[PDB]
Amino acid sequence: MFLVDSHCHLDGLDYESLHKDVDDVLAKAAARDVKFCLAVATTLPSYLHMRDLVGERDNVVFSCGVHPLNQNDPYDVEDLRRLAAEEGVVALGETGLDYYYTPETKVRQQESFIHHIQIGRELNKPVIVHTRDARADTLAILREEKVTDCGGVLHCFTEDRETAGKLLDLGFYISFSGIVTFRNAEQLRDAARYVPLDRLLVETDSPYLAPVPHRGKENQPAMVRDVAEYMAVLKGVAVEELAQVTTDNFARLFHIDASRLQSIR
Ligand SMILES: [Zn+2]
Ligand SMILES: [Zn+2]
Repeated sequence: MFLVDSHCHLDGLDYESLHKDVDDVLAKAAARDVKFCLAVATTLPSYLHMRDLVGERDNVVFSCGVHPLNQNDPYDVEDLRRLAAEEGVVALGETGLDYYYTPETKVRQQESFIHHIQIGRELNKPVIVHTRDARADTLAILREEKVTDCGGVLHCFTEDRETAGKLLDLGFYISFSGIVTFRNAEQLRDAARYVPLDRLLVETDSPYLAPVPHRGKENQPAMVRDVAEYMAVLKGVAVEELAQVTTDNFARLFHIDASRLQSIR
């Protein structure tokens, strides 16, 4: 079985006591057949740090961008354009909109989200979209900025089936995290059933949202294995089938050679 954790904050894990270092994390992941990860940075300075921390690895790819919640300090789109063109970067983001802690940065959040899409369009790399309490503004921007030009994934999906449908209509992929195993998450379980297999992805969004049976513990990439089994159960398929379909979807969306996503040889 070959699983991909499509969204994890490798620079945010506990390397003090939980893990020895990145090697350790990835080996723990490989032990549960999680053999590839997409490492996510939240700002440009943190992206630079992430590349140095992680180094050059065969089973890790990166996003480059500025999170919706990190829009108080300005940044130069020109730096985003340059850094996103680096080898290793397969996506723009995570970008999107988050109005939960809305101190009125939505105008800056929008401007940034628009730039991330533009750069994705320019480099033919998709956008990783984070959205929260900002449904209408998110779809408005996705449709208006022609995200269909570069493609993308609604990462850590927490909306409803109707919303999933509008996103699917734009070619989008929908990734589910451990939140889908939460007691209060029926709405998500409902969306999980609806999303076609060929548009599904899974992730942990580590270190947050550890899934059952590990709630209360720091999340780690290996746990995408539980997310996957859970989704398989909900979708009515074997985890090996979900693992191969989601890994094939990952390869298509992020333009990754299938050979890098297999364990033969
Ligand atoms: Zn996010
Ligand atoms: Zn994230």
